[PDB]
Amino acid sequence: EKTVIKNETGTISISQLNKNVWVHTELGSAVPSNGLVLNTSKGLVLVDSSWDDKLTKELIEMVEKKFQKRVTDVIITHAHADRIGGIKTLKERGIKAHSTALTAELAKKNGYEEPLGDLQTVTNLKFGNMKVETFYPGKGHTEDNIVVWLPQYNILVGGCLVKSTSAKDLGNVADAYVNEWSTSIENVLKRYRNINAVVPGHGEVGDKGLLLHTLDLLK
Ligand SMILES: O=C(O)/C(S)=C/c1ccccc1Cc1ccc2ccccc2c1
Ligand SMILES: [Zn+2]
Ligand SMILES: [Zn+2]
Repeated sequence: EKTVIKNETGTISISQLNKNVWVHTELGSAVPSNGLVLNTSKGLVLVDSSWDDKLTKELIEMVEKKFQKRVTDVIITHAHADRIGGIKTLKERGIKAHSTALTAELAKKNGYEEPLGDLQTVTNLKFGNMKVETFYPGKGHTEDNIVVWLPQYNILVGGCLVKSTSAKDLGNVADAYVNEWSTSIENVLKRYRNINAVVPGHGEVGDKGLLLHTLDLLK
């Protein structure tokens, strides 16, 4: 069974996918959400922060103590609170907050501090030996949502573009593009034809079937 480590009260939990990849899950307002923790030889890298600065601080502190290294970088996958709500903490700690330009533009528009706006449609990053690819597949859950791919593990972080099995509808679609969303999913499936695991933005880890589930929800 996968190792699962929790904070006091269960508001933050980390679950191990492999030697260097963990999923981090927090309970916001109850609404759980997921991101990743990458344990690299040059520091810890997160995919996404959390709902607010209190949770982001506690996540950072938990992983820095456990893995005995600093969080250096975070990839922000869209400009909603579940993903970006800890940006003030990141900036004041000197943690690099990577994003697309559009995500940064939307964060500013909505009153958050701005991530770097450095990610392109395809960006390849390397942290120690850990390779990370970011990909903008098109509009879907939001205008700006990106996915993150770990090519050494064929793990896809779908983020909120990808719904878990337990999601029975599309959720909050105020900022969504429900026509383009199917094409954007298809763009992910075309880019990454052999996928080991898919981490949705909310709910249980699954596999490619979560992408097919999302397509069905969009009918
Ligand atoms: O669906 C999403 O991924 C997002 S980030 C939606 C969203 C849309 C706009 C503003 C805030 C949110 C967060 C949210 C709000 C209510 C939720 C209920 C159930 C499950 C997840 C939920 C997430
Ligand atoms: Zn969202
Ligand atoms: Zn979300």
